[PDB]
Amino acid sequence: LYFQGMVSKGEELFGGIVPILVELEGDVNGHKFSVSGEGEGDATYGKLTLKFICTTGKLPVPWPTLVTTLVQCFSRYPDHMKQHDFFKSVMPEGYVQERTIFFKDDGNYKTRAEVKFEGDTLVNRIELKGIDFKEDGNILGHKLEYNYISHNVYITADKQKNGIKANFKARHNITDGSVQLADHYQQNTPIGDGPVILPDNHYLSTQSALSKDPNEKRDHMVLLEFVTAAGIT
Repeated sequence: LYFQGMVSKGEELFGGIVPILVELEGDVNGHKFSVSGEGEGDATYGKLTLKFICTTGKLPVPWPTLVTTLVQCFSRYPDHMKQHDFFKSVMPEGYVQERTIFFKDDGNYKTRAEVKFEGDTLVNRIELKGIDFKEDGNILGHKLEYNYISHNVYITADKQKNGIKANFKARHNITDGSVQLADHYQQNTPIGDGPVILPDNHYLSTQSALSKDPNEKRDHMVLLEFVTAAGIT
């Protein structure tokens, strides 16, 4: 006699390949811009393939600084950790994701996003506000390398808000060989009134590879990303 255990509607929604849409509206130091993204996610392998387009012309900030803002519901949670996956638990109704990202010795981004299903498509709708940035700084001066971002996202339960918090330090290489710290603070809250999973402490090992489409004439970013939950034995 075998028991498979309960699987939530949210969990089951990610069993295969899911189309993804991303829509971002941003304003950094008065520079307004819009980004649209399309691709797909395969949570079985923690795999994301995405292409983003700046639909307003030239992106006024470096693409690498927008990666983390532009769907952690696609994380691969190992079987023994599936009881700690907040992101899928709240689906399809979704979660709000908010961040403040502090660029060391420069400005900050504040972001607000709604992540939920529209039909069979996982949608990430974002508003980004950046202030206190230096004109000739690493961000507005486009002094960051375009390559590869890899860090652990540290997650803790936020029982008071029936959600989670996260923190991590992204380190963007500067073109002179130095490094630009982007200190991330994150909150996720369910949109609906349904039951949620509140996880034990763990992290998401995340790797993003940035590239270009040789046939694309718009300002854009191609992304291959892998995200795996870890930290619990």
